[PDB]
Parts: sequence; structure tokens; C-alpha cells
Amino acid sequence: HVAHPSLGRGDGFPFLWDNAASTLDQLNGTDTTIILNGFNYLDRLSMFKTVLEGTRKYFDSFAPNNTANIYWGFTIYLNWILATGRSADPTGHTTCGLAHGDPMCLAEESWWNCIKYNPAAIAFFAAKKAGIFGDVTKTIVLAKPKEANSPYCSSEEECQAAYPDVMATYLDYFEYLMSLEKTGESIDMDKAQQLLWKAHVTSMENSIAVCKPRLKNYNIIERQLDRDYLISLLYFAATNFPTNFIESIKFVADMPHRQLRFGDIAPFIPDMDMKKNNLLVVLHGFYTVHSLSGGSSLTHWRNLMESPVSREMARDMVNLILAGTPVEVQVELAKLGIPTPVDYK
Ligand SMILES: *[C@@H]1O[C@H](CO)[C@@H](O)[C@H](O)[C@H]1NC(C)=O
Repeated sequence: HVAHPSLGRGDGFPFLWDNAASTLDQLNGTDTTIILNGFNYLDRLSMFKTVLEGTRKYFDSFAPNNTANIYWGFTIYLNWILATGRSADPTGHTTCGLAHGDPMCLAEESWWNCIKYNPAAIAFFAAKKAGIFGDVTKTIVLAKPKEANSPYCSSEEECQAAYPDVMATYLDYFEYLMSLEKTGESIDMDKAQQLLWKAHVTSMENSIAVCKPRLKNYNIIERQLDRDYLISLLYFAATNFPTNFIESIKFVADMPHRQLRFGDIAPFIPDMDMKKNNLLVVLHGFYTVHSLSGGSSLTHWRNLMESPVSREMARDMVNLILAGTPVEVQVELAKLGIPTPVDYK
């Protein structure tokens, strides 16, 4: 049995979904503690699953199997990074994540691991704080990184001190949910999604500089995909596109099913379908606009995205992208009010 990049265990749910904890009580620990290994796939899966189960009651009415839940996004992406080998050690110094080593191990040296750690772990703490799992007396004990002054925080307090904006934004999301018990209001989806994206973006923006050196562990083609993906995410986030199960599967199904290498030129990669080849072109399109505008296109984009009408029009562009419809990013952005930059070097 191996994790499928888009289908997880086979029907979209993550590889080993049933094996992950639904509640804190199913985790390992000692009567006074909870043990979680942040460098293990299953424990990282449980950091997502427990929040998903914990928040299921707010989304249950809308779709079967907690699929309307907007926590799915980075949960589905956990499976994709596993399945494509992107959580493994790219340096050759350990066998962490490799088939002949510990396949569940997530490497410190992995760029994907580096950027996705906080949305699993810090978010978990924030849910704990907000009361999503209930009263928790036991202390959470996280496995420590081997690197000195590592980007990976290993306790609630250390996480909070290292990345205070990331903790505060995920807290705001979970507090908003809890508040729905305190008032009986039905959830405002647009608002819940906007809060969750704000935390996601704050995390990315908090980890871009610290994780950046890990990009050199990959060949130039895979490395530019990483960059293209992170910059693109910031544009997608501003549209408030849903991060539920259906949309997250759609996304991963368009992402490359293996690490890129020298010789891969999108949209002409012959072991990939049209949707994967197109998306790679699109992600690089966002990168190019961003880069040639010196980042100023993202400031303009976020200003324009203060309008709900614009966000809706921008989501229609994202849907076109995910279906594989060829779009030139610069042309679509211009249409939505973004000055097209040109190369001045
Ligand atoms: C929930 O998921 C399982 C496995 O994917 C499936 O067999 C079942 O039909 C789903 N339940 C509903 C209510 O759709």
C-alpha cells in the first residue's frame, strides 16, 4: 500500500486516514501528557484529523462525511507531500522518508515539511487553546528537532514565542467557531474561510524566509515549482477560494505527482495530463507577475480583493485554472484591474 498523490488511500481521504486519531484521547501519552511526533506523518495527520472531527458539527449539515469542512486543505496537502516524496530528506544524509528508511519520517531538510509544519502544529495548539477539543489538562509534548535554532517549534510556548502572529490568527479562526455555540448563529462560511486563509497566509509569510535555504536542496526545476507554488497560494488565498474537501482534491489532482527534474518543461511533460501541465504554467505565471512587479501586484491584488464581487470573479478564474482551461495570468489579472508589469532588466 502506497499513498496516491491525489486519491490518498484511494477515495480522496488521506493515506492511513482511519489510523489517525479522531480525538486527543486516542493519542499516545502518559496520564499527564500527550506525545506527538511532528516529524511523523501519522501524528501530523492526527493534528489535522482531530481538528476536523472537533469542528465537524459546524459543517455537518452541508455535505456528507465532513467534506464541507474548510480544514481539509492542508490535510489533503499532507498526503500529497508524502505521496510525492516531498516530505523525505532531499540531501542524502539520512534515509528519513525514503522507502528503504522510515517512510513515515518527515525530514527537517524538506522544504515542504518546513513550510507545512506550522499549519499542522501551531494550528493544533490554537485549537487546544480555544477549547475545540474541550478541557485539556495533559501537557502536549512534541518531538524536538535535531538542528540547532531550528524553524520547527517543539512546545506550545516556544511556538507562541517564535511565531506569535501565526498562533494569534489560527486562534481567531477557532474562537470564531466556538462563538457559534455561544450564540447559535449559523456559520458564516465566507467569514470562516477568510479567517482560516488569513492564518494560512500569515504562516506562509512567517516561514518563507526561514525555509528558503532548503530550496537549494532541490534541482532548479523542482525548486522553482516550490517558489511558484508559495507565491501563487497568496494570490489564491486572497480570492477566498474554498479549502474544503472537493476543492482541495481538485487542486492536488492538478499538481505534479512526482518531483520535477531537469528536462521537465511544462506544458510538455509527457507523463502528466493537461491539467497538471497547465497548472504548472499558471503557477509560474503568478510568479512571473509577482516577480516583474517587484511584489507590488500582490498588494494591488489584495486591495482589489477587498470587494466580495471581485473575489467572486476571481474565484471563477481559479475554477477555470483548475479545470485546465488555458489562461494567461497576466491577461486575466489585467482584466481584474492589475497593471501588467514588463521586464526592465
Ligand atoms: C463516506 O465515505 C465513505 C468512503 O469514501 C463512503 O463509502 C460513504 O458512502 C460516504 N458516506 C456518505 C454519507 O456519502
